[PDB]
Amino acid sequence: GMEEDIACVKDLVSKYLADNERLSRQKLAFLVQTEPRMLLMEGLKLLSLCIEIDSCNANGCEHNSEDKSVERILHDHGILTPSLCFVVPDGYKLTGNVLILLECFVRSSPANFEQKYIEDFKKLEQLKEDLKTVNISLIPLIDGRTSFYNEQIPDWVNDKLRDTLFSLLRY
Ligand SMILES: [Mn+3]
Repeated sequence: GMEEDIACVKDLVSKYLADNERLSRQKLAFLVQTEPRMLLMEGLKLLSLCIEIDSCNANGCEHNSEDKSVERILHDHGILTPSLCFVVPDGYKLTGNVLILLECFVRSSPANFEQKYIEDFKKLEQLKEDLKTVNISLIPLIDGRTSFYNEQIPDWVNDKLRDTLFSLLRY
């Protein structure tokens, strides 16, 4: 029944998630949960993290695991500005005065995909003028996906996880 299906998925994630230190904390955050709302929340966060790592790899960006704001990313390179909107990008790369910001997401339906694409696009665009005041050029990348498939977990395990997560919506 449902309990054994959850236990099975936990065992599969334990065995088959990539053995990668960057995933360890979120792997545990999922595995320790008992309540359906928390299995959903942490299971989705695990999948998002996996996709972000892949997206950053594919786009030549650093994954922003320290949750640096754009202001902090600039500060790390000795560039001070107090005037930026608060943005914590999924990934980034700052090389000289060229700032690449990467936003990543998964949405299945066209309406939801479009809503999130617009949201992330506008968020990055709103940095552009203020970045110019400190001589920074912005390359804003949006990796919007419809798929949860990723290099950090086998697709068959991904399917089992998502199916179980779907079933948990009943609670
Ligand atoms: Mn984002």
